[PDB]
Amino acid sequence: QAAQSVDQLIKARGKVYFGVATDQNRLTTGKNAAIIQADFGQVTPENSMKWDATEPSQGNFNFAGADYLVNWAQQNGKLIRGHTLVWHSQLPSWVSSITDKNTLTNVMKNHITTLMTRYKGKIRAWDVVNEAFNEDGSLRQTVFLNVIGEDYIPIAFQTARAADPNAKLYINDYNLDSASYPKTQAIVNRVKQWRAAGVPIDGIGSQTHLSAGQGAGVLQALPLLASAGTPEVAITELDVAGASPTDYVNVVNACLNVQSCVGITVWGVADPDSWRASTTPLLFDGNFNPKPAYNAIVQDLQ
Repeated sequence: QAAQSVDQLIKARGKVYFGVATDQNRLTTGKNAAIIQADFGQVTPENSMKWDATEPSQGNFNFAGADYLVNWAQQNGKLIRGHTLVWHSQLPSWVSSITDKNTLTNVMKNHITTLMTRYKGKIRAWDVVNEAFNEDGSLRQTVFLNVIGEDYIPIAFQTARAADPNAKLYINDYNLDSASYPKTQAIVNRVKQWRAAGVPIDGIGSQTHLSAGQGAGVLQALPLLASAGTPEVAITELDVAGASPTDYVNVVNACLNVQSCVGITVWGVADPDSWRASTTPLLFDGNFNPKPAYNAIVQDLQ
């Protein structure tokens, strides 16, 4: 645990939180729990709330891991972002085997409703639809799009709003880091259109999985995302290859510059546990010590 808390400091700047991804396996090992208790104010389950973990067989739900995280977060006063309801990856074979529209629609709605009701009122925001866009801006052809059609997105959001009206509903994606990139422009246009049609999309989540030097582009991309008119935008899965203080400070500044940016979530605590460990992209090193980038963020926020 670093003496200075980036969550406390970003709250003092007027934002809601600075959080991290975690789960039971991290919370019960090393210094993870201590670091999260002291330096962060929000948690996102890395895997425990995904479809494969929660509904491995239709109608046979498993909430053991999710319950652990939600209870831990509640006891320690941390906000929670549910992740993620509709996604083509980590999807059980029984789902992708369905070719009937009525069936898949009902299965999808039941999955959304069951997960959201269980934690009704305890989840700040949910990543309802994840990675629905192709790099060229068109919609990714997943089983949901192929079987249900474009309406699967409006249906997912309408169903989520009904299950828990307290939660902020997000569409989440990666490679929305450059204002000139087709994907960035497309999600803004589609979200504008969906909201105009009454679809309840409260926020756009930008994963922000960056390579060295890409932080600068976020200074323009984030305000562009905010122009879609959603109540909120957030940096949801931040990590930067090389963990340069320059890239990290640029991302934090981008959020500070955008009124609707509510917070930032970094994807993990210590480098070894990163999904991209070879690029040592996080804020704490292998020995759980804060890295230069962490200190740079603290200094930038003071």
